[PDB]
Amino acid sequence: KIRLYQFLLDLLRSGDMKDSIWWVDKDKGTFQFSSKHKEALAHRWGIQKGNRKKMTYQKMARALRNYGKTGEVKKVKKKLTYQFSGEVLGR
DNA sequence: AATAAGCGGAATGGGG
DNA sequence: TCCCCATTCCGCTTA
Repeated sequence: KIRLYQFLLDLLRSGDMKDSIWWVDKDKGTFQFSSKHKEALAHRWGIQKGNRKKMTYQKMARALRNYGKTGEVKKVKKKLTYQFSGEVLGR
């Protein structure tokens, strides 16, 4: 099954939910969620995963925080903004 | 206060 | 057995 970070990178590459997520500095791998439209993207993640409950942005961000130690995605000190690792972007 | 983002410990669930 | 990769629940903190 797809991993969360790859789901997000795939969306940014396809442009399919441009009102929910976007690059801030694509060369650096920084991206940002929409305050008003992030829940539709969270819903899509949960449905893709076949999870029992409806996915929320809060639960999705709880999973995102677990990448901080291994490095795939780190939180940036800007509202709703994160950064992929060079390894993730190169692969 | 109302609203929202940010945090993470802990329990629970996936699929090996 | 026991790690993978989350999901779900809950309470607190910061803006």
